[PDB]
Amino acid sequence: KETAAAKFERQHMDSSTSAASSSNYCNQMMKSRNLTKDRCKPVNTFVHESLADVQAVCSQKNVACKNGQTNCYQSYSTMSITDCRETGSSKYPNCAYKTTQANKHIIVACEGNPYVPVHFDASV
Ligand SMILES: Nc1ccn([C@@H]2O[C@H](CO)[C@@H](OP(=O)(O)O)[C@H]2O)c(=O)n1
Repeated sequence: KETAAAKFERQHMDSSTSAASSSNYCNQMMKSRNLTKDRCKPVNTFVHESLADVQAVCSQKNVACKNGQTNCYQSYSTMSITDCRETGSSKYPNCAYKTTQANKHIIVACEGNPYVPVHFDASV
């Protein structure tokens, strides 16, 4: 019965690789972090930075969330990210994903004590 913090870590942290090497990256990770479970999640980002590097973003540039909440934060620097997106071919439980590897800034929603990332709002 996962915390919000632990859930974000399971969804979004990939500190083990520096980048998506393969086109297959999304397919394996989405399945592997248990995200194709009941359904094919349409979009999920994975962050190839340290967990402390991503926790620090909660203290960077404060922006609106796309929900117009005001507890989101843009990283000052770019970061290695893998964007995973369902193709139109895709058919649950046979989820298929297009892998895009980029260096982008991330925007996260933080909460709690400690104030850590609980949502992945977007990358820019
Ligand atoms: N750019 C984006 C946009 C959405 N998402 C995923 O899609 C969801 C929004 O519907 C996110 O939920 P969380 O912010 O709870 O992680 C997230 O896990 C993402 O991972 N990257």
